[PDB]
Amino acid sequence: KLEINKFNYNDPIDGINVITMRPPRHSDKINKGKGPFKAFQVIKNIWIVPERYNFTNNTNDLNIPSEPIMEADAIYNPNYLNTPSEKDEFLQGVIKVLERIKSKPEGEKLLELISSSIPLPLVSNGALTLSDNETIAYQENNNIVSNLQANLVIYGPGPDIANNATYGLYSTPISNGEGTLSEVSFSPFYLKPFDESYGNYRSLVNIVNKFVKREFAPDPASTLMHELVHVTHNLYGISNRNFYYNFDTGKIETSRQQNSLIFEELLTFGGIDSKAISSLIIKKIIETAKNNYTTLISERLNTVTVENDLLKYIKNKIPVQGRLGNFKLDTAEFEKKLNTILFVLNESNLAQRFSILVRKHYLKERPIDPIYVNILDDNSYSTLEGFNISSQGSNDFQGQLLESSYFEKIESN
Ligand SMILES: [Zn+2]
Repeated sequence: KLEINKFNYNDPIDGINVITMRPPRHSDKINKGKGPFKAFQVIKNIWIVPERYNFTNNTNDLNIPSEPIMEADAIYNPNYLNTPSEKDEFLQGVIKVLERIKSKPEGEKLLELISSSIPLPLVSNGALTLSDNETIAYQENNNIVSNLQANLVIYGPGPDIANNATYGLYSTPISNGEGTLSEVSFSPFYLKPFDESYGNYRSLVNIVNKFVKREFAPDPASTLMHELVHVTHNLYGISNRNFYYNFDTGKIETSRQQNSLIFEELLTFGGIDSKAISSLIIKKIIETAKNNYTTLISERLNTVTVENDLLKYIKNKIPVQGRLGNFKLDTAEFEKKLNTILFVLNESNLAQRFSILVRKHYLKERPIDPIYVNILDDNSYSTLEGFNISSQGSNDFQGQLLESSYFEKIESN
């Protein structure tokens, strides 16, 4: 069954699970000369790179922004994650969060799905053949030693050290059914609190009604699972980032409006706000994906004349019927898989299965200053229960209360 590879940051290069990786975005001018970076294969096709994410236009500068800040709850420190000790701490934190995710069946299945769901390769000489959309390069002394399969690369945070995000490598495959390698910027130790109503906390005696809004920290396993849901959409080539859902009208629009949310985020977060999506929207989303997949099967998959391992992996990813050269989409099985990855797989549903508290709405009503927490201390955070450790009396979400001693205040200027 699925195993997570353990590592220390100082483990030696072996060309199997420990490499020096050339950035996937190395050809962009902003990334000239960067890397390579030490990288660790935690699960087949999933790599951890203990470096700050600085490889896109909006992440290239790790300093305090030179323009009006995006988020009032951001925290900046260009020096975070530049020492070997911080890199090992980060590596251990990501491994621990992954072990937590794997500890329940829904999380194990999500990780297995990311591991196995390679992007649809290009065809060369009749064979599915790998590209940089499905691999990372092991670079040593300005030579490429090998190209190793990768569906996901997990880095540390970008400029805001308490933010988390997912980036698909190629922008047509992210949305046309092919799929694309994804990069995630993740912060296991710097967390953004949220408000939720709750009644089991120390309260002044003169307050009659105890059930009120209280501050909580998120479980970073929920935060990572949220990004892993984006990754799954990216690997299936079904991402929905140009569409906005307008809460006032219940319709999809192609530009941001007054009371709207990016549809990709509405679905990925889930919860109450996805329960009243119209049947029209759902049918359109399914038809778009079906049409994209039907086109890829006829125009690409049916040009394959060579049965290799990549074809086996693709048949496991994409439900098809028929024989070589004459495949067809297995409509019923495709619809079932698509509806799972779009409408069942989401942060709110996963959190319920892990007894993790998440906020009610993707958009927060007010910013709360980020905190630091050392999740490597098993007395604060365990792989089996997160912060909500029963033997310490912290089950039923109590361990996520922000007043808990392990949530440490950060002073920012
Ligand atoms: Zn998101």
